[PDB]
Amino acid sequence: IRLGCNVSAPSGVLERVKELMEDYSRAPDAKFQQQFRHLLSVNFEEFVAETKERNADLDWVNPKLDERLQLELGQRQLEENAKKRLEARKKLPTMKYADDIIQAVRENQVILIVGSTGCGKTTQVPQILLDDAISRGCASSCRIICTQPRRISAIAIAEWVSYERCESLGNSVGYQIRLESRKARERASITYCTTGVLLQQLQSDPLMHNLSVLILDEIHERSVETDLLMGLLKVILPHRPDLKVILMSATVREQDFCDYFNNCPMFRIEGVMFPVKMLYLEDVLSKTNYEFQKRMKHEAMIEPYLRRIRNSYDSRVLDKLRLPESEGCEDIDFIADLVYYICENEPEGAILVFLPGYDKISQLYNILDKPKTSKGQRWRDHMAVFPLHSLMQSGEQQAVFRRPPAGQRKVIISTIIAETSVTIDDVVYVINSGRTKATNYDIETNIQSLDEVWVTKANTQQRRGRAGRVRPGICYNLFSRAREDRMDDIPTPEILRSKLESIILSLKLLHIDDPYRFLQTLINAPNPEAIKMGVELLKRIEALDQTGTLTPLGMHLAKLPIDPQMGKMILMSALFCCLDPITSAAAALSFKSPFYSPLGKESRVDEIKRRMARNMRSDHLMVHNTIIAYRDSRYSHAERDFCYKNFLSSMTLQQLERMKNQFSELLYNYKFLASSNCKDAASNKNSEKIPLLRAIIGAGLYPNMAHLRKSRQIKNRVRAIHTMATDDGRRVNFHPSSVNSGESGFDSAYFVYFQRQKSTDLFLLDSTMVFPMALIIFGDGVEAGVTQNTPYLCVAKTYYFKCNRETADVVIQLRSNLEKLLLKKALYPAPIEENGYEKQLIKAIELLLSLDERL
DNA sequence: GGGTTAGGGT
Repeated sequence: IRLGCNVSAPSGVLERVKELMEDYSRAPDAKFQQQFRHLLSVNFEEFVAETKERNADLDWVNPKLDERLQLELGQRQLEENAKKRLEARKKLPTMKYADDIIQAVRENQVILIVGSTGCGKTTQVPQILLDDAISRGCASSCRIICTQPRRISAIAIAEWVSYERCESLGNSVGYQIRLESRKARERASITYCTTGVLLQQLQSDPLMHNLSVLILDEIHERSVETDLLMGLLKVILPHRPDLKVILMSATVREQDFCDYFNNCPMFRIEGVMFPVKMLYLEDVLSKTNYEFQKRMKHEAMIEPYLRRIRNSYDSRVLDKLRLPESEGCEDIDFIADLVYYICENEPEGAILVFLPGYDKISQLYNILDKPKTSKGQRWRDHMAVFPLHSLMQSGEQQAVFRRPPAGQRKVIISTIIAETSVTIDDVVYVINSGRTKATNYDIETNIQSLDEVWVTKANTQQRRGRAGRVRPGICYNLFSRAREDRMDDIPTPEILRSKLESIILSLKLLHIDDPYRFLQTLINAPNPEAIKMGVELLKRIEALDQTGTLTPLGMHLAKLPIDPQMGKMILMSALFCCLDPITSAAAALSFKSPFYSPLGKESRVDEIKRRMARNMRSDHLMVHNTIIAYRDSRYSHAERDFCYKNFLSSMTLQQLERMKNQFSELLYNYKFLASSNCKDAASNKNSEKIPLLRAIIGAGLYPNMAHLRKSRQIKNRVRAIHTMATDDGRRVNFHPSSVNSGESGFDSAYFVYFQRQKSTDLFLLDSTMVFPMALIIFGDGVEAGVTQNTPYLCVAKTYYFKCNRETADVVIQLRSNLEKLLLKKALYPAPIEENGYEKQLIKAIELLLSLDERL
């Protein structure tokens, strides 16, 4: 056991804290409390009964409206902007199965529609069921909800279906996503929403009385939310005999969903796609005859294969398969050659290249742009080459989606983003390197890693389809068919890779109180040891009690659309009057960063971030300064150039702002704020006290701490070697994308972080420098004692600091009062009065935290 | 000295 810096406090400060805690201690309307005990009192049977009576709107119908809509629909299908829009609908494969679908839904509570790209299931099935109900004089009883995994899908599909009915958005079809909705009319309507929206709406409607039909789309993708929702459907559907659910899926392990709903009827609907034929590594080498020159366990795989194709391909080609380097994207000059080849033969169309990530995308972009081969300089000005990556701007721009300039061929170098999320139309050739990146959690070592892995069979199929939108194409797979038989069917369903604290907490608000029993019923049960880690984290931040029952704090946390830790940090910012910068920190962690990472500008992005960090040594405060600067450029009508100069996505920035206000409105509705504006002066009297902000941030990211021990100033220009290790002892560093990477001379040696992850070493993706006293006040594992002959005060029983007894005894009594205050604020929420008993304890905490302000 | 990809009423 070692000993850290002294945290004893001056006597005058100690005496004023004592006065203020004694003032706090001589203090003597909660609908929320009654709500909370009421949730805890009812068993599941009473829960259902109460929700049936509470959500009763669809027990009511409008016969004069039924009749009106039935009439105008009959009329509008004799007019000629419809009845042309109807011919082109009847060209879709799904419309041929219309009448069977109507009847199959009528006879079964659950059906499944399976169909490939082009089958129109997503646009047609909701219209089929709606127009049917309208024509039968049942309009007002019909409310259809169709889920989508991605926000952009929910918008575009809704817009298209609305056009297909000669309506503007918001009449019979609408959409709802986070913080943005063009809502449909109440009844006889179709609404497209992202799955999360429907999950959150269960809090009020836990058995789905406010919709008549639920369509789940894209379930084959096995997102957490669709996997969650089907599990909840097994609980909901026994009490909802009238509800109709339509599962919808691509042709990837379609049988599992069918099996899971015990055997329900399954439609298979043909697609509309132009033929894309697959080549593999043997076939590409035969047309290109590139030559490679500048464990195995490889040839164990490839040699048995090599010989049953002995007489089908040339002798020199099957030599190059022997090289482990031929498969994947290890040799970028090979893929470069295959792009050069497609430009020559193989008439005109765009080339879509799927590479694993940013680093390797950059290597091929430079080869394509500044080539050292003679053949490539021939092609350089006759390609228009776009990279494609979530962190790069090209996606949010018009060009990559449009056809190239005359005499130019378009080449797109992309990550998996172009498989389903981003879609380009004039692709005819796909180069599928077969390599992608993935995050895996090793439950035993608490190490998240980012590893390069092979794609699955399903992925490769999806990439093939991206060539067959406009005309027939070709898909070049840079691996042998011996590899494809090594590949998995699907990616690992993401429920198995995820932290579970959020779901377990959310389940309690649906009166699913046993997360082990319920989660075991999903299509793939998560590891029960990952459930225990979830419950444990929730017990530690005090959202669940020791027995595992919900606490008043946890119910609030469950009602915030954000992870429970950052929820708690957002909440703390309300009681401690630093609302604006903390919700910026929260929003940027829950969402992504507003900074692009354009190619070749890695050096300059680092300067921009350091400059916006304002030497405050926190990746989180750095985002808030960015938001403060962004608002100012809107006040100066200089937004575009501010965004240009500093590589900022105005789109993510504006969404971060909408998230900040959502948090404000919720905390305001929950009686924690006097004002719903996250910039209100009253909610922000403390927002420039930097030591205070590190304390509230630490209260959120705790217990994820690191301690730094080393220096360097020799001698290149500006870099330093760190010796740093997390609370568990493992040696870490700041990720190069962090503003603290390579920095020197820190006012404190301790940091908190949101994500640790190993790619080339164990990195902290984001950090904020914290001070020990702040950790001690908001953390746990705090005891005072004597170890060498020295009095100490510790945190997490891991970091021990010299501390005299007078300071320790006061800090310990202070933490006691802090816990008492948090416990009441959760049960009996109210804003903290500016001149009350509760403010005196707050002033006690600010007083101790300010002792660390930089002189 | 490095960034696979999606998401959260009123």
